[PDB]
Amino acid sequence: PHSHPALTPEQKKELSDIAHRIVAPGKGILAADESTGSIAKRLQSIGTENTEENRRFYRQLLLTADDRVNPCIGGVILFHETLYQKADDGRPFPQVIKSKGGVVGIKVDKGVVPLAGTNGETTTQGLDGLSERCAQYKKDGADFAKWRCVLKIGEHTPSALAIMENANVLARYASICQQNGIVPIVEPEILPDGDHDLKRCQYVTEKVLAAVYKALSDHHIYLEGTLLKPNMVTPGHACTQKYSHEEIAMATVTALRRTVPPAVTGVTFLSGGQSEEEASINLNAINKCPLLKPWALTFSYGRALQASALKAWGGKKENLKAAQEEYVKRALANSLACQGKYTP
Amino acid sequence: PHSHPALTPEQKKELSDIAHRIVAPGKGILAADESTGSIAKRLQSIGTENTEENRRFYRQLLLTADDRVNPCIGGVILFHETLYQKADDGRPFPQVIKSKGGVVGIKVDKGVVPLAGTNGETTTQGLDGLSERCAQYKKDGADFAKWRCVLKIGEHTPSALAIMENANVLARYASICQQNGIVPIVEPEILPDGDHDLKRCQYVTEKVLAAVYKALSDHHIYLEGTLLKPNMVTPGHACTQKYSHEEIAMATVTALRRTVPPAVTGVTFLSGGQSEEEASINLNAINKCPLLKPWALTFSYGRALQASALKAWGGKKENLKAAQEEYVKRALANSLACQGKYTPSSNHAY
Amino acid sequence: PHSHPALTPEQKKELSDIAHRIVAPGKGILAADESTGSIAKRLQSIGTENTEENRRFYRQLLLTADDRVNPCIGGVILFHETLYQKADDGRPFPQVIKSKGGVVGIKVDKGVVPLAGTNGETTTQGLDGLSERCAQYKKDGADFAKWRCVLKIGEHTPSALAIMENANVLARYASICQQNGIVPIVEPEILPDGDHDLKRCQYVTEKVLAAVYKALSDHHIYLEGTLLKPNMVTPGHACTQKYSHEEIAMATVTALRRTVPPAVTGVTFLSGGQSEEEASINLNAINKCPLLKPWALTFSYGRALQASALKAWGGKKENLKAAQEEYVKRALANSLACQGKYTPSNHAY
Amino acid sequence: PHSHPALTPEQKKELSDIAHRIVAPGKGILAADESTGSIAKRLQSIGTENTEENRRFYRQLLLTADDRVNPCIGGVILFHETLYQKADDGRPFPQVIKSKGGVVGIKVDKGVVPLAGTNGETTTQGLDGLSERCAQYKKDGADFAKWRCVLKIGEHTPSALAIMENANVLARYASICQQNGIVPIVEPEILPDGDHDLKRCQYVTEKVLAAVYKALSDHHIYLEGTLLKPNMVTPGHACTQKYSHEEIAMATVTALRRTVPPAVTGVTFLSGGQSEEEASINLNAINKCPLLKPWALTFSYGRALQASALKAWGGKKENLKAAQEEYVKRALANSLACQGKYTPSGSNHAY
Ligand SMILES: O=P(O)(O)C(c1ccc2cc(O)ccc2c1)P(=O)(O)O
Ligand SMILES: O=P(O)(O)C(c1ccc2cc(O)ccc2c1)P(=O)(O)O
Ligand SMILES: O=P(O)(O)C(c1ccc2cc(O)ccc2c1)P(=O)(O)O
Ligand SMILES: O=P(O)(O)C(c1ccc2cc(O)ccc2c1)P(=O)(O)O
Repeated sequence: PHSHPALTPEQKKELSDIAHRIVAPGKGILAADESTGSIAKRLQSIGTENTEENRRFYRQLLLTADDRVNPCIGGVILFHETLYQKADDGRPFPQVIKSKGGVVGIKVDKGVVPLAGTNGETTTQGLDGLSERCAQYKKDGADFAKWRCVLKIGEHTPSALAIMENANVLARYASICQQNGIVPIVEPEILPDGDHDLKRCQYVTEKVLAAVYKALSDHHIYLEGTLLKPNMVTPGHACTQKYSHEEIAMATVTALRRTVPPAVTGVTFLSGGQSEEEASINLNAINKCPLLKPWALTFSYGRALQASALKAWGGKKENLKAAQEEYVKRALANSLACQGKYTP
Repeated sequence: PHSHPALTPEQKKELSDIAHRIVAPGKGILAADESTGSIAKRLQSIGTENTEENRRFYRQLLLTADDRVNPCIGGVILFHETLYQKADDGRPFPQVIKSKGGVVGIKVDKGVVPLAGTNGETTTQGLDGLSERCAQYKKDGADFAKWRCVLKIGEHTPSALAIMENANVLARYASICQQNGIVPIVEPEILPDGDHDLKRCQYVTEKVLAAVYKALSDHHIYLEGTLLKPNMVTPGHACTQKYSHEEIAMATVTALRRTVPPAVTGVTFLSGGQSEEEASINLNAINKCPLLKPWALTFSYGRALQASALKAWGGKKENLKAAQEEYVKRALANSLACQGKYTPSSNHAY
Repeated sequence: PHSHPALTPEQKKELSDIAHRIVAPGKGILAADESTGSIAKRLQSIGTENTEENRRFYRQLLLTADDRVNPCIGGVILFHETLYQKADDGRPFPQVIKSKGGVVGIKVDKGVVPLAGTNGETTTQGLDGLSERCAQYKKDGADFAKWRCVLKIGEHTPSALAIMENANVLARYASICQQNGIVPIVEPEILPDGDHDLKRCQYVTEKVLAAVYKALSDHHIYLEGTLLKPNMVTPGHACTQKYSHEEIAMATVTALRRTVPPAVTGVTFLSGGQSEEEASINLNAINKCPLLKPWALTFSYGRALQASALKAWGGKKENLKAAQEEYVKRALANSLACQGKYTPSNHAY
Repeated sequence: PHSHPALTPEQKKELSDIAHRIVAPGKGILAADESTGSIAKRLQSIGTENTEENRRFYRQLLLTADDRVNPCIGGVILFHETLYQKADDGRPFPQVIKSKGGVVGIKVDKGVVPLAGTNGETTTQGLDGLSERCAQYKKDGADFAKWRCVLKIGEHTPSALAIMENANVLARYASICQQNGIVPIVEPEILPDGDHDLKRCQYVTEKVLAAVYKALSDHHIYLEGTLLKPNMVTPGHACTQKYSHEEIAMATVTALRRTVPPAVTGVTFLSGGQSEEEASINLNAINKCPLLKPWALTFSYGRALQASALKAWGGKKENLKAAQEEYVKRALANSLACQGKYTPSGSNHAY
């Protein structure tokens, strides 16, 4: 019952200012932090070899798009390798991001691991030496981080253990980040896999998030210096029933209103399995929902910003401009969506 | 991880409609739910005998104040006895309240009891037969309820046990109320007793409220059909340091923003040990605080609405108009305060 | 992290002494604490009218059985009404129990109530004014109490909420009891209803008991001054897979060994739906189980001590002795069973 | 509310057999798992250079003691480095341990880290890639592991957060170990630092252990395949009041009886700040305590087995037998203590 402040007022101000820059009006996050094993599949899908150069080039493609994205992109999440790579003009990618008015983010988790005694549930690892890494990332231009936990809706999942453990590791990660001047993005993703309906997803999302913010409270996390990256509330991929974008928006905003304290600076939705357009329309519906929403509601999109660019590129240097144009298309669409002004 | 809905959509709409009516803009709650043993202290302090009639008359005095209070009072909390009493003209008090545009509330807890193994901490009892009582109260005109838990800031308090137990009993009470169409007011009062400073109170309040809303989630409570009745964040009574109303306001709004989900319909502050004027000024500062507040921020005042009326009355029938006038003045002041329009005459430091 | 002792050494000794008397070797508990609504069903089943007199008479029948039961019965749980009734010789029943060497117990809970938002799960009420009632019961001869929580094995039950809520109310009840010199019997009964198998019951029992004793710890309960009244670990009533009494015993003792601190003075099993004989055989197997058991393992039986006596009585005054003889028969059987003296792959668990 | 078994019957049997071998009657654990940075302090204190060779030689000194220790030592905990070092005859140290009838253990945690928002409290790290490490250690001869959490008794500590977090990380570590056939030693150490009295330590130990075993339950840990390594219940170092060994034993055994399920195979006490002799006397008092104790009560001693041997050695090879002799002497003393048979010649409700 005694306060031993985790953060000084100066530390708090820094975190809050960073968090606010990332989700400033009209702005969202480009998620380009695919691990080498994850980006491999994407290159493979356009018949491109998974080399450091192709990864460097593709990231350059995204990060060096014209200045039309500048007001659309408040932050860019990088994977470790990309943080220390350079553009053709010799500029480190973090410098490229900052020069276009963006904040640099770093994915810091080390993937999921199985929870014994559960039906295929996982927790996430990556806490070991995390404090030193965060200090180093901070020096090298990073101001926020990402940590992904994954939960599954099934007959017996997500279990009490899975919810409790994932909420706890998220809280530990968030605590270490804030000690090093890094804004943590808390990502408790509930997968869309399954035949569950919308209100089951809403129920699970509400329970997961209540657990998350209790955990953050127990660990003395400064919410104004954090962001939330949740799934939208949607039916499962195999659900036959159909819902309008307004119903999805209503269920999403409702779940958040019942669990997310106003002090949280912003919510940066993941797109999950949604198409580029679907992701933009839902985000727009969410921002048009008439209920009171005391946090920024924007995007942290990977696929939903990149899918078309990757295809237009096709691994061919000459299609650079064509590819970039597709990315700018989505960045502009989503900058409008997070203001509720997007009309396809 | 499977939903067995506690409430149907219609039950939800009813609770939500009630909750919103109580804290509509400019409106707050008159807390007149003092137990017979509690009102005894009030009457004795003005040299008046504690009889059922004097209790009936005093409550009548408040409930029949002129129509200037109508837009000020969205709800009135009554103690059991008063719910079944009548005004001089034969009208049941609940009818008196409703005809003036108010919602009728009922205090349903049965007081604090000691928690063994703690430094003088308590939980609250009153769950036994609560469902039957609530159904009966609902039938008899009550639409919301009050349940008071008490926590104290000390060297080793509030303990983990006290916080967990009180949050859990509050959630049980809220669940039972909502099954019977009653809106529960959740009151986790942190007493002002002690020499703690403002930021100690803010810390404890944040921890208490986080535990409260985790418990409400675990018990499947419909937040849109609830109200919160917390202490304002203030220094302890014995704290020598001094604070402005703006700091009190900032600390209060900050604690709430960090713990109370937007879905909560409203926050109805208790006045605690504050004077009538102090309570109004603080509530006004809270509503002027520039930070974003996604819930109604209003009052659930007992002493802060009644203190002057009670004194002007003095147990004498002939002081009716003078006494009622004091009550109306405070009702008017607080209706302005809960809109941030009352006149008595940002920082990451929190 | 600071101690504010709930009990003095003297209070502790009293509670511990009581707990040990109740479960002394060879002894168990007669559960005669059926509420008026529950005993109604039994009287009805033998075509007897549910009157205060028939209830008084039936209870008298059990409490005044001959001295062969004295070493068998360490405790008798009564319902409120019975606590204040008298035998034909004018003696209050508590005095009748004590004179036969028994400890007097009182059921203090006020029944189950539904938990909203769950699939038919309940918690238990009865905390209001419980401290005053306990103080009064203590004056009137009661030295221990009973509080029954009920949990159900289903597709989505027992839920996290149900386990947490029932464990917490049990802890509150135990705390209040110990403040008033009453030994609380903690009964988190997991019902046998359903077609679940033995290891599901063992799993649920292990999880419930872990929750119970964490709760008891959080509420500063003095375990040496408590008793546990759990279900035995058995398959569901409708389970098609068959088990031996040795497997039931192994699963039961394993579950307890994994959850029940040694400091707990005794385990007094409820018989549930088991027959009189089945209850005795299982209890005997439990005590024969070769694993180490650091608590007394005995009985708190209602049906398993009374079923035959009730039928033999049949509501006829003249059948008193015949009825009593049936009860004595079961008391003797279970007194042997709780010593492992009754004759009618450990890692697989 | 549905079981998805973490372990098969065969996995359970393996873990149980290992746990039982380690704490068989008369046996305890030699804790020789001091990290390179921790062992540095011990060598410096005897004016010896902290080199890999000197560390190898010193560990060799302990592990190759004569066969009088064989019935005394059920297990030996090694630090990573030592697990892959060899004796002079080319034998890997794990084989030396096994040939003397001992089980091989490995410390797998990566030290404490600060918990933000607390008064100097910590949790422990080391879970990352722990499964892979455990699989490798198993392959390389290790059958059990050690993970140390540290809690401190102060005015506002151990806090709820500290207790919960450390209990939870211990449960994660135990879960991963058991998936890889490794018996986890659960060590929730409450430091003796401070001026608190005996009953404060007993109170805190009881609360910590209750949290530990709830956490282990939540994470589906197989208790029969675990060991507990707790502090004894003692007053703080700076406590002015004095207590007998009988009182220390009573408080220690009482705390365990109130929290540790019978299914736990054994309790291997840490000696903490105790002298070699004090550690043996207390352990002996614990085993003579008349209360019922349904688990093995033995030792997992570092300093209390090594202190005298290390000084007698002084870093000089010619003092080998003398140094070993001091180690053997403590091993024999503690083998007797964990049977309640140790002699220097060789109210219950108050708690
Ligand atoms: O065909 P692909 O390359 O897998 C493509 C896709 C899928 C996931 C992606 C994830 C990313 O983070 C970035 C780009 C992606 C692109 P989609 O599945 O949307 O067609
Ligand atoms: O003379 P008292 O009884 O102390 C008076 C007082 C105190 C507490 C009160 C509490 C109430 O709920 C209603 C009226 C009160 C009136 P105050 O302290 O405000 O003068
Ligand atoms: O015919 P009944 O009343 O159901 C009879 C019975 C059943 C439950 C009983 C429960 C008791 O607590 C005491 C006596 C009982 C007696 P049984 O079913 O065992 O024959
Ligand atoms: O002089 P040192 O090296 O500090 C010695 C000591 C202290 C702690 C020790 C801890 C160990 O794990 C193994 C040996 C130790 C030896 P002590 O303090 O007992 O004399």
